[PDB]
Amino acid sequence: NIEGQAIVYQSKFLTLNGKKYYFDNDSKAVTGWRIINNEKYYFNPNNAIAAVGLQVIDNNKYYFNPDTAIISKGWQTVNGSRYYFDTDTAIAFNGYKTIDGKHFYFDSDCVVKIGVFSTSNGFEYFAPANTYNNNIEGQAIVYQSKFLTLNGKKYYFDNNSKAVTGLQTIDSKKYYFNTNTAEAATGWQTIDGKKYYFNTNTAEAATGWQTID
Repeated sequence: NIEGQAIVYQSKFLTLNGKKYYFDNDSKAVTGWRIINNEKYYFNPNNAIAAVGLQVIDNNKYYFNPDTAIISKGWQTVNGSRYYFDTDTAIAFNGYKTIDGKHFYFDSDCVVKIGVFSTSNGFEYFAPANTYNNNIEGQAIVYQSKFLTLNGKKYYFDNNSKAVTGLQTIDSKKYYFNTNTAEAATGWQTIDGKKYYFNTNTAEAATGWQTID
């Protein structure tokens, strides 16, 4: 053609300066969600450029593969964070999920969660990678009746693979846990109108002629 003439261009992927464009049977680039060869492509309404990474449409999160612009489903690790997506709709999950019978938990931000959280069953632990002999980072485990310490705070389990929150003294040492935080209290605590003091490094109630400062 002459330079700048809008020529006919149909049914092929156009790559221009690293971007991606798709044209219909006519000579116009397409916008919005598009299906070619069952791949679930997406294009911007004001640029017609395919997506690169995480792209929230209105409220649902998404992931698109860089250098190919095809959507990806399943466990996708982007920017040093773990994500999981749907198979039918490819939406990142929010909340505790029953996928594969392992009770994965997610936040409103779709990064994976590590620690103990208040679930529907109660307070169930979620473990990092390579703690259990075959575990996914963020998968609930069969941890039973052992003391666990993550970033200073401590709490104790039971035989039902759950986190307890009562007083429940063990070997004449009381380990009070919070009713919602489910962590052991440290320092001064005025519970039920009475005074109890637990230690800093450990979390038992000191008894006897115990002197503070």
